[PDB]
Amino acid sequence: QVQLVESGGGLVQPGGSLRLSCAASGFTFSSYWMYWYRQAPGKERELVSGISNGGAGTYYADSVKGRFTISRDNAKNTLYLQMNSLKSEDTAVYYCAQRGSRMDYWGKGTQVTVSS
Ligand SMILES: [Cl-]
Repeated sequence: QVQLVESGGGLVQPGGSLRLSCAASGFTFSSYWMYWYRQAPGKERELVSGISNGGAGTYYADSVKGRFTISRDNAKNTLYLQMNSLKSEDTAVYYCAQRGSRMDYWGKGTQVTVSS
């Protein structure tokens, strides 16, 4: 069975950093683009970042460019999101996802709270 498990969330002050990890299981990880999404309870789901099969291509929401960096380890089957220069607006549940090559797969999410 496919499973995605996010970790690395927490409570930090504006300007601080976190690193999210997404431990993937139960599929051929390196055959897929992998993604981070987020949702703040008041708001709609938003794509945060994506990374190509082997990592040469990346995509970022304009609002996270220069702050967040997506990367992956195709042997450890782990996706990462380095989050620097955190802002209040970044407070959200963060979810990793595989969106196929037609099934979608989602983790249960990790809470990031940016607050003084
Ligand atoms: Cl928290």
